[PDB]
Amino acid sequence: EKFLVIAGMNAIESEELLLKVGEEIKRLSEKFKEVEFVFKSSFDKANRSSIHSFRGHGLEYGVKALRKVKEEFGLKITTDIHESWQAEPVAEVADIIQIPAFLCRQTDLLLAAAKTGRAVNVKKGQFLAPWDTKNVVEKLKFGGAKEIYLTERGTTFGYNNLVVDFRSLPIMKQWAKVIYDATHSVQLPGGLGDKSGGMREFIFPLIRAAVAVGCDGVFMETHPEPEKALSDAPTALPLSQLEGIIEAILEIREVASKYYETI
Amino acid sequence: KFLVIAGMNAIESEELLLKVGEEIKRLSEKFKEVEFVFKSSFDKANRSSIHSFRGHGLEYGVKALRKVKEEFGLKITTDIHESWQAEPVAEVADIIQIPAFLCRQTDLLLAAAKTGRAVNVKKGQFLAPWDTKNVVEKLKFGGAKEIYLTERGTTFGYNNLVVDFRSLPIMKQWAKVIYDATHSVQLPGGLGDKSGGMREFIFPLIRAAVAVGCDGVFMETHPEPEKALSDAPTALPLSQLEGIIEAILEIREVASKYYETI
Amino acid sequence: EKFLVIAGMNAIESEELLLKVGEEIKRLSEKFKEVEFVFKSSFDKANRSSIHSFRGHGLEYGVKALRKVKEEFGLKITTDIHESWQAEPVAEVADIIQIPAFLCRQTDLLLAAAKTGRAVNVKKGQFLAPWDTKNVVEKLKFGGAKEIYLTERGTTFGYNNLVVDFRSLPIMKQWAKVIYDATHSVQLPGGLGDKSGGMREFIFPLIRAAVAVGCDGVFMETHPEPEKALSDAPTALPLSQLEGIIEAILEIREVASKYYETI
Amino acid sequence: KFLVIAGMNAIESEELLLKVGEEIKRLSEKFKEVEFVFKSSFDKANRSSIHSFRGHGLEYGVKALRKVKEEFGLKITTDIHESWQAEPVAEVADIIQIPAFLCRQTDLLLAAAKTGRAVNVKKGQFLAPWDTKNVVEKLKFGGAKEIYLTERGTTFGYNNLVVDFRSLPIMKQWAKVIYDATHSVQLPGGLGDKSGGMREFIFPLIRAAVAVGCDGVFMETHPEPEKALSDAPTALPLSQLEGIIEAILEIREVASKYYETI
Ligand SMILES: O=P(O)(O)OC[C@@H](O)[C@@H](O)[C@H](O)CO
Ligand SMILES: O=P(O)(O)OC[C@@H](O)[C@@H](O)[C@H](O)CO
Ligand SMILES: O=P(O)(O)OC[C@@H](O)[C@@H](O)[C@H](O)CO
Ligand SMILES: O=P(O)(O)OC[C@@H](O)[C@@H](O)[C@H](O)CO
Repeated sequence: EKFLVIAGMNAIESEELLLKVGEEIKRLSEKFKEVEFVFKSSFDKANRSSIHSFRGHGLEYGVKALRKVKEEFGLKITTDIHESWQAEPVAEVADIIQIPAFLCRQTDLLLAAAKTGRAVNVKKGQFLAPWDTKNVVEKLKFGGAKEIYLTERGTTFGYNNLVVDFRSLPIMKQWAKVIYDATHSVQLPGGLGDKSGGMREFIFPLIRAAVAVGCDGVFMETHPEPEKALSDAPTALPLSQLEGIIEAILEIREVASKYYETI
Repeated sequence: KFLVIAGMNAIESEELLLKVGEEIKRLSEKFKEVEFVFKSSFDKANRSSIHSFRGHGLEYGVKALRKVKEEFGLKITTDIHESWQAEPVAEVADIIQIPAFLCRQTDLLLAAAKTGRAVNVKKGQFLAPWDTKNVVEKLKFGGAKEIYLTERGTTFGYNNLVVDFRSLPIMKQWAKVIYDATHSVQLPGGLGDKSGGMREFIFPLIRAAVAVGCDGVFMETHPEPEKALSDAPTALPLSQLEGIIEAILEIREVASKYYETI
Repeated sequence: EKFLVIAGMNAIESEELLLKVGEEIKRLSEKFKEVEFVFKSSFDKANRSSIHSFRGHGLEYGVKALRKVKEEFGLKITTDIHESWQAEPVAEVADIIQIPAFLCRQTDLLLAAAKTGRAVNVKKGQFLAPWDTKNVVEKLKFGGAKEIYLTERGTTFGYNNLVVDFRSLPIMKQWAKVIYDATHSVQLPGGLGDKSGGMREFIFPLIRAAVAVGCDGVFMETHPEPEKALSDAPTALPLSQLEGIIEAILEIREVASKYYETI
Repeated sequence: KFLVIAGMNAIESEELLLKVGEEIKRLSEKFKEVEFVFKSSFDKANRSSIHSFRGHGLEYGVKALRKVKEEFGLKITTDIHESWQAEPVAEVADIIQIPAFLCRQTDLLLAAAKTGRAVNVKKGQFLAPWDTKNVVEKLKFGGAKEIYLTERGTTFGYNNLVVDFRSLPIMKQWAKVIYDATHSVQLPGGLGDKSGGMREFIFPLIRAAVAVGCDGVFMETHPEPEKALSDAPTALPLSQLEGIIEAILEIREVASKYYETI
C-alpha cells in the first residue's frame, strides 16, 4: 500500500513561511511518487504549557493559509481541532482531521470529526495503552468514519520524558492504519519549564525503528530554521534534511517489508 | 477550613443525587469543622466506550444540581468539557472543575476563570507536579481568584496509576491542594470497555494524604456502587463516608502539627 | 505489636562515628520504650555507581565495629550481605540480616541468610511489583526463616527517579512484616552522575504517609553531619532530627492505628 | 563483524545443548559475515519461584559448554552470579556475562574483568542508559578490554518492560552494544510463579534494533519452547533462527548507511 508521509510546520506562524514549506513538500511529492504526501500545520496551539507561548492567528486565518497551500501546490491537507464546533469549518479544507493526544478520549470531538466524512487521525494519548485505542476506533466508526489513523507519539515514562514502545505499532495495526510521529516522540514535556524540551538527535534513529517494525506512515514537523520556530523549536527538523530522511525510510521500508507480520 | 468534595461521579438521576445530597447535608451538619461541596458530572465526556453512560445532558444536570443546592443549601461543583459550557454551569457551580485530560486546554481554563467562580483543576496523569505552576498562571491570567489543584494519580506503565505523594507539598507552593481518593486508585481502561480500580486502597491512601498534608479531599460515593453507571469499581458506599471523614479529621488534627510551611 | 525502628548510619565510615550514632539511638531506645530499636550500618557498599566511591573497611572491621555497638549499648544489630559466604560470619553479630534491593531475587543469598536462624529483611527491588514479593517470602521460609521483613524503598519511575506506591504496604503485609525505608525512597539513582542524588525535603512527609497507611516499622539512615557522609549524603538525616521524627510517627501511628485494615 | 549471541537460556542437559549448538554451528558456516557465540546458563540463580528450574550445577554446566566448544569450535559465553565463579568459568567462556540485577555489583564486575576475558553486562532494568558509563569504567579499572553493554528492557510499571531505543546510541558512546531480543519482551513475574513474555514482538523489535544500529544481537532458542524449563514464553523456536538472522543482516546492510557516528 502507498506509504503516507504527513509533513509540514507544527504551527501556522505566517502564511508566507507555510508556503515555503509547502513548496519543498510539493517538490518531494514529485520525486517520491510512491509516497502520498499530506501537508500539516495547526491553526492553533490550544495546549501550550504557558499562557505566554505562541498559539496562532485564529481558525479563520489558518484555514485561509491552508487553503492557499492546497490551491497553489495541489497538496492534501491536515490540521487538528480542539472543540466540536471547529470540525465543520476545518473539514472544508482538511482531507484528514487530526485529534490532539490529550483529547483522544473526548467522545464529542471524535464524533464531530467523523460526521464530516473526512479521514480522521488520532494522536494516541500519552496516558493510553496500545490496546485501549481499539475503543477509540470504535467511537469513530460509530460516528461514520471510514478512513481512520492512529498516531504513535510516545508514552509517559516518569516525569517530563516520553518513551516509544514500538510494540504499539503491530498492536494498533489490528484496528486502524498506524502513523509514527517522529517529532513529538522525542519531546520532553515541560522539560524547559515554561516550554517543552526535546532531543532532535534521536528523531532519525527512532524513525528508522518505526519503519523497520512496520507502519503505514510517518508524521514529521519541519521548519526552515528550527532555532526560530515559535513552537517545537527543540524538535522541528531542518527543512533541508527532510528529503534525506524520507529517502532513508523508503529504503529501510523496502528491505524490511517482506518481514512485516500479517495481522 | 478543611474542604471535603463529595457526591457521585455521574448524575444518574436527580432522584439519586438528592439521596446522596441528603447524606452529605447530614454530615455537613455533623462536621461544622468541614466545608462540604457537592459534586457530580452532568456528562461523562471521556468514557472509554461509545456504549457507556454519559448522562442526561447539560440541561437536566444543571437542573438537578440546582435542586440539590436549593433543597440542602450545599455548595456545588461540576466539570466542564468545552469553553461554551463555563457560563451556563457557573450559574449553579460554586467551583468549576477541569477534567484531567483537559488540564492543558487554555481556552477551557480561561472560560472557567472568566466566570468569576473558583476553579479546581484535576492534575493530568501525564503532568509532573511542578508542571502545574503554569496551569495556575493561566488561571491567574484569566482572572481566577480561588484556585485548586487536585491529585488523582500519575501514569505508571499501562492501565495503572500511582500516587506520588511528593506532589502534595510541591503543588501547595502555588495553589490549594485537593486529594482525589477515588480516581487515584482507578485502573485506566482496566476492564477493556471500562476502567478498573481497587477500592481496598481508597481509605489507606486517603489517610496518607492527610498525614502528608492537603487542603481537602475529593470522594465519589454511591448508595449501591454495584449499580453505579460509572466509577463502579471505585465509588465508595454512601454509608462509609462518615467513618472515613471522622478518620481523616482525627489524623489531620494530630499530623497538621508537622505540615511543612507552604 | 511493638513498632520497629531500624536506624543507624548507611556505611561504617569509622568505628568512632558509629558509636556516636549508637549512643544517640541508645538514648532514644530508653525514651521510646514502646519502640524496638535495631542499629543498622553496612560493612560494605557493594553497589556504588562509581568505582571511585567509598565502599567501607572490610567485613572483618565492620563486624568488629558492629559488635562494639551491641556490647557497649546493648542494641540489636542489622547489616546487609552481598554474597552467600558472608551470611555465616555476619550472623554472629547481626540479629537481622538485610538483603540488598538489587539482590532480592538471588536465591542463594536468601537461602544463606535463612539457614543462620537470624531474622531476614529484604529490600524490595526497584524492579519488583508488590505482589511479586510473595515468592521472595516463600524462598525464605523454604530456607528456614521464621522472622521475615519486606522493606519498601521505592520503585523505578522513569529514569533516575523513584516513586513510592503506598499500595505496596497493605499488599506486602499479606505475607510478611513491612518496613518503610524513609531514606532511600527519596533518593535519585545516578542522579548526580557518578553518585546518586536525593531530596531530603520529602523524607518526613513520606514517612508520615507510611505510618498513616500502616506499617510494622521504619528504616532511617542518619549521620551527625550529612554533608560529610561518605554515602547517601543527599538523603542522610541529621542525627539531631531523629528524635523529633520518631515522636511524630508514633503519634500519627497511634491516631491512625484504629483504622488499619485487617489482612 | 556483526555479533550474534545465541543458544538456550538454561543448560537443561548437554544433550540439548549439543542439538542447539549443531544448528548454531551450521548457521555459523552459512553466515561468514557473522561472528556467532554460543550462550547458555549453568545456573538460573534468580528464578522467581524456589520451585523452578535452576540447572545441574556449575560443574555439569562448564563441562557441557566445553563439549559444545570442542565439538563445534564455537566461542562460548555464560553468566556468573558470585565473584568466585569468574575464574572457573573463564576457562571455557570467551565472554563472561553479568546478569541484569547484578550489573551494579562491583566485585562481580571486577572478578570478571580480572579473568582477562571479554565481559558483557546486561543493563539493569532499573538503570538509565547514561548510567552505564560507570559500569564500563569499573570494568576498565578492573582491566577489562572487550566490553559489551546489552539492552534488555527497562521497568515500565509493574510486570512489564519497555525497550527505549534511544539507549542504543547513548550506550554506544562507551561500549559495543548488544540487543537482547528475547528478554526485552518478557513480562517480569507475569505468570505469578514465573515470568511471562510476548513472542510475537521478538522479530519486530529485533528489526528495530538493527535499523537503529547495534554491534550485535542476543537470542535465546529452543527446539520446543513449549517444553523449555525457563524463558518458555520467549524462547524462539530453533527452526526460526536462520530466517531472522538473514533478515537482520539485510536490514543492517541497508540501514548501516545511516548509523550516526559513535
Ligand atoms: O507549550 P509547550 O510545552 O512548549 O508545548 C509544545 C507543544 O504544544 C507540542 O509538543 C505539541 O504541539 C503538543 O501538543
Ligand atoms: O474508562 P471508563 O470506565 O469509561 O471510565 C471513565 C471514568 O473513569 C471517568 O468517569 C473518569 O472520571 C474520567 O475522567
Ligand atoms: O553510588 P551511589 O549511586 O551514590 O549509590 C548510593 C547507594 O549505594 C545507596 O543509595 C544505597 O546504599 C543503595 O544501594
Ligand atoms: O521469573 P522467572 O520465570 O523465574 O524467570 C527468570 C527468567 O526470566 C530468567 O531466566 C531471566 O533470564 C532472569 O534473569
